[PDB]
Amino acid sequence: KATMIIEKDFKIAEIDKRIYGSFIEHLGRAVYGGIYEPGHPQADENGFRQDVIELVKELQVPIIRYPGGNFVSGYNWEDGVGPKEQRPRRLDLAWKSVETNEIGLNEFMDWAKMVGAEVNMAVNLGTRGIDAARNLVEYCNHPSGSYYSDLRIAHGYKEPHKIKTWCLGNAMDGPWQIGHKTAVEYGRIACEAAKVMKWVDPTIELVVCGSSNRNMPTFAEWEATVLDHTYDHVDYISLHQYYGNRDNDTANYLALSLEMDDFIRSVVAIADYVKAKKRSKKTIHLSFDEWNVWYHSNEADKLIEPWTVAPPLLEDIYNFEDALLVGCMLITLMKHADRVKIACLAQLVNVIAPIMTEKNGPAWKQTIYYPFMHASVYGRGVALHPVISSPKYDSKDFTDVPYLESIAVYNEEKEEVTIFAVNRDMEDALLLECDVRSFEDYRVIEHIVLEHDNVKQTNSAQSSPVVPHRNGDAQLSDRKVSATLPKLSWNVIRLGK
Amino acid sequence: KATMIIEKDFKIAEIDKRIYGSFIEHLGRAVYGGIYEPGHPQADENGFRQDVIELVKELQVPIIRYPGGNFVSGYNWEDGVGPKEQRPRRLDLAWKSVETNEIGLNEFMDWAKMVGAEVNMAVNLGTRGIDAARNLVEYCNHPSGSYYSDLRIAHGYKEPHKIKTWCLGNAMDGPWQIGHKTAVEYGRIACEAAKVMKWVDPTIELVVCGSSNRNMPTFAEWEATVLDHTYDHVDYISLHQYYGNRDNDTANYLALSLEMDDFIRSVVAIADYVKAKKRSKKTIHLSFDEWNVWYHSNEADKLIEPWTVAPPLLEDIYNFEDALLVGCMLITLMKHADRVKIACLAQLVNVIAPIMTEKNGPAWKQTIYYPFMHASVYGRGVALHPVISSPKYDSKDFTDVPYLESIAVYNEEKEEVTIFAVNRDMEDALLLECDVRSFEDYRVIEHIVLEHDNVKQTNSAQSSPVVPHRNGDAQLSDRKVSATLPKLSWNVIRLGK
Amino acid sequence: VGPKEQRPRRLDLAWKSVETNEIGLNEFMDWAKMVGAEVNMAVNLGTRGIDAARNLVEYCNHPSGSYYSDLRIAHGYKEPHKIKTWCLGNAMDGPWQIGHKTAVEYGRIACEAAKVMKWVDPTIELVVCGSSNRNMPTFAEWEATVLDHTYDHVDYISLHQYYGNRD
Ligand SMILES: *[C@H]1O[C@@H](CO)[C@H](O)[C@H]1O
Ligand SMILES: *[C@H]1O[C@@H](CO)[C@H](O)[C@H]1O
Repeated sequence: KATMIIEKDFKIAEIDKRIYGSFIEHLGRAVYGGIYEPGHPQADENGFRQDVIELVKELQVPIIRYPGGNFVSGYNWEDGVGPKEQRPRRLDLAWKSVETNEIGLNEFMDWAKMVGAEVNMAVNLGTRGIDAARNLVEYCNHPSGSYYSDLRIAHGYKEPHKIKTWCLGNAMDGPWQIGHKTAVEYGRIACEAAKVMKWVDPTIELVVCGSSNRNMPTFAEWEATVLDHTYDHVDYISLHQYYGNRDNDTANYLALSLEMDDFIRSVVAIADYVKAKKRSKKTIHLSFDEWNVWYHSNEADKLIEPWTVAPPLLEDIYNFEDALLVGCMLITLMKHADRVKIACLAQLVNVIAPIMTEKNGPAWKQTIYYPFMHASVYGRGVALHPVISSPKYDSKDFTDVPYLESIAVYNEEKEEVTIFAVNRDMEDALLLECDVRSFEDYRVIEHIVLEHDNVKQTNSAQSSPVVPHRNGDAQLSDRKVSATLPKLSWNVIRLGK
Repeated sequence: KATMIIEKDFKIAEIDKRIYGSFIEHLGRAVYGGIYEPGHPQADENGFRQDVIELVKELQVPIIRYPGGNFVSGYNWEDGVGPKEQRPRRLDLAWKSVETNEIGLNEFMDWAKMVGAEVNMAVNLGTRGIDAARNLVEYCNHPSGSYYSDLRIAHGYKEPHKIKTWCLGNAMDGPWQIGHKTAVEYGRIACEAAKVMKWVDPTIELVVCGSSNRNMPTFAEWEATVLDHTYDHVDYISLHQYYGNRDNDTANYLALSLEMDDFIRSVVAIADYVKAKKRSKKTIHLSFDEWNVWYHSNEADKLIEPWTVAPPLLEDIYNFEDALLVGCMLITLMKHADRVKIACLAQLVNVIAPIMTEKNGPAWKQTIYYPFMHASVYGRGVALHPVISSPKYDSKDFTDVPYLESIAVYNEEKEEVTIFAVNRDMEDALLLECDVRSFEDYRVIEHIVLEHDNVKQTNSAQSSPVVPHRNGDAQLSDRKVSATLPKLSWNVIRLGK
Repeated sequence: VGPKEQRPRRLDLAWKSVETNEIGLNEFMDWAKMVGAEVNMAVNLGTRGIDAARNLVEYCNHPSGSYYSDLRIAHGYKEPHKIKTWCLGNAMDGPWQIGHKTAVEYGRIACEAAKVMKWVDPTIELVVCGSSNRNMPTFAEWEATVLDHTYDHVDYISLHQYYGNRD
């Protein structure tokens, strides 16, 4: 048995819909053969895959980070704009590919508009710096009457793109990054970039790069230093996290969101430390601008030859347990709606992706597609504080892991309450009881469940054995939702009226 | 009108009783004329005033920091032990007084035993260092069989004092401190002291010094550096805060507890930053080991001549508004019961104190005595998460100041719920309604009120216009407590069964 | 040193033992004479420093005519021990050492100790401490910094290694 109190007045915060963002890099088949495939029978007039467009629209992704990622740290934005015959072929040193620049930022904006997403644009602070940062912002955002704004118009884009939210580089804390910088070097260049970008267009927001990963030897130290350098000029700091089940330990794998919860709290604490050191009245929030499962494809990648166009990199095929873990991360992001304002599922298409495509073939939904869709579609509203009493278990790296991972989100305007919940129990159902006196005249609309008996089962172009059903047994009597959560299930219990 | 949900399952944490601690320094008449006055009509056989002893027991202070404070940073502990004839007279540079050392550590422990309080002993890291630190821990804590343990025995204390919780110096971030140290310098010596101390006795816990003040130019930077140097060897970091109403603005003055809230949150975030930076599993908590109102006596102290014995320093005479703020500070401590585990009202007797004495005369209770007693006696148990909805106001330095400052503390063993509440409103009563559905069969026991028309009214040896009364109108009906909180009142609503 | 009655019992924090001090430096030299070995005497730079370092070199090596040399004589050792080779502390790069010091801190105090020691007796030679262990996170960095601080005043740097067959 597990209990929960769903009280309307115990609120975490309004959820920023941008926690349901995603990310496309110039990496592998994410662009070329992903969003864009001129050959394809389902391609539109500009070469965009309509099938992929529809699949992204159904996710309701409000914001997509572009164009990187490790890619941007060696990229010249001018190489992807203007007449295609003048666009150079470049060696992408990030992923050891030849980049044709057949797609550049203006074509990507056109695509984003098709899927109804705004673009979280990144500037190169690896091989480039402040001049290119300001010039890119002018090119994108200044209406007209200057060289770069008039350039965008000459390139066929009369109206400014008016990009709101920019990333100051990609994580350059690692020795594998193009133009790696120590935290003082980065904080200094980010500061000066942030300044000029904001002087070109003061309506923008800036995300400074956190650590590329929580295991980095400079983790936490990085963020503190970077923020100490940038605090007054920026709006968010980012964090990044990928998970994997490399030692076949399902119970331990599903517990990993407890680490994510702590990682978030840590980065929040750094921001609040620096806030206090500067005596600033401004609070800096988090952009969790890379998160996913990523591991399945590590060995296949090692054999890709350098200097191909659009190599099949990072193409993980997700299973059912991966979907439960993604569900637990989504609940974790919602749990921190007060401080996490942007997040990006890395990445959106082909590359560690909820959507996979085949050349001249179908686009299909991975297992992780479902819990992401559910969170994005039914998780707009106010994240409520979970007061859970749940049984617990110990695993290799965690103790007191709840079997129940859960949160409710109340949308006042639709008059709905959705309860997201994962049963981590590998053997037994969990009987959830939720106390909803705070909500008068509500009923159960439906109870959706994603469950499969085999945690390693994948989806594919030809069959999808791992798909939600609507036969969850949740019922509401005398101010209490009772619901059976099957073992290893993701559950979406929706309430209305 | 204000509301409040008193929900038993929404808990902050168990309250550590040491948040009701205090502090006595070799300062002013805190010791000589305070705890200790030979030939006072109420002096016991060791010279300790019995009236003072009863007043402290009534407060139920569990722990008392000693002997400093700024005094410890220039103090040799050996000067206050052994036969009085061999104890030298010293220039105390901290308070420009002659310290005869007629009281030292063994006599203080004798007094501490009388009031039922453990002692939070501080070691000098101003003029002294790691050798003195180990020798004092040995002298106090090691049974026998070494020079310093046998020395204690010989001085007449056969059993070890067995002091649990030590302070690694006093705050030395200030230019006014004896033996001021930079955060690096202090961090390194605190680190090496903590080590040899814990090697003498691994049962101890250590408090590293935070900033002497939130307004210090090195605030926050200090804590992060100090913790970077000491994390693995220490258990708590301290914070210090005093408040004053020098511009006669009551509305702003009562809101100062919102600042203490932010300060606690800041220091917690710094501890959690350094934890993450070190990848430690240990959480560091806070010792709020100086807090109080302090300002009334600033001008009188300027006229005191250097190099007297036991000059009448820091002898603030508190008023009623001062008690309301102290009440707000106490509620703020409870609100942070999850991370603030020790706290020390600075100071206990004569010196910025809830208890005042006169030579050969009476001992009396300042206004601030009452909210502290109420908080200590009735605030044992679990602090519950306040879910309040209060009207609010703006002052000089704060926005959206709740008229209602309140928290409930649940004592499951006594089956009681205590609601502490201040109404900061200077004109209007506040009608509090408390939802108490999760406490079935609970009744109002009593409603204590401390109120006075004149905020500037003080108590004195001769009369106490400012005392609690029990004419509060709190009543249970239909699972809800309704209570009228008068303008500018401290209220304790006690429920049970 | 001196009459056993006035020698105190101490908590040795290194090995968590009570050290009665029934043996100290003059008795050890007595034993060293029996086995025909000279003594490589180490000075405390953990809890102590340059004043103790000079006073111990004087006590051991200066003939007579000063407080510490006459004190040795009075303790019953008329001729100086004439110790040639001293250790400037013990390895303090470790978090487990009493009075751990960073390479800079150790370097600076070793430097000033080496000076006053050699001024008492220029015939001595000094060993500055290297890393307590090859696996220390500050290995090599430590030695370079320590030597940068002490090169001109010292003669040797130490190294320490233990082996085991635990697998
Ligand atoms: C996070 O990992 C890769 C793929 O998502 C990006 O290049 C990066 O910064
Ligand atoms: C805090 O303020 C004074 C008096 O309480 C002490 O000496 C100190 O460290």
